[PDB]
Amino acid sequence: EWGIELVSEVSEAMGFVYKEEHPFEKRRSEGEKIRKKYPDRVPVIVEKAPKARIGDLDKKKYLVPSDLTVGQFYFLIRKRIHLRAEDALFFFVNNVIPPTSATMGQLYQEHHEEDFFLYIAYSDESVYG
Repeated sequence: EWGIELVSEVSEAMGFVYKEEHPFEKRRSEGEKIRKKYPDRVPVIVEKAPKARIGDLDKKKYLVPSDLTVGQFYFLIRKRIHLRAEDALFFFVNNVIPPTSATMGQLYQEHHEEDFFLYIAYSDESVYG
């Protein structure tokens, strides 16, 4: 069908403040608890890519409906950081841009870390930096 695919090397260069600030076992305990308490949501850490010149998100554990699509989540985040619909926004999970049609639950199952969080970096540019 000759659709566009934004490819990239899988990599883990992004330092998430949530990870820097909490030891793995604390994160894992919390992630496990959250998954049990809110079984129709997935826990997501969302942080701006280092060189991105756009607004920052509040430091929260974002509990996202599992059936929300990635495309919908883009709009949710645009609203939080006061980006227009016409403004570029890209998500990276281990340096790779996820498909907009995936649900957040699918994305979570594919990519959550061993602490039971999903980690998403965001940028205004399509290549992480």
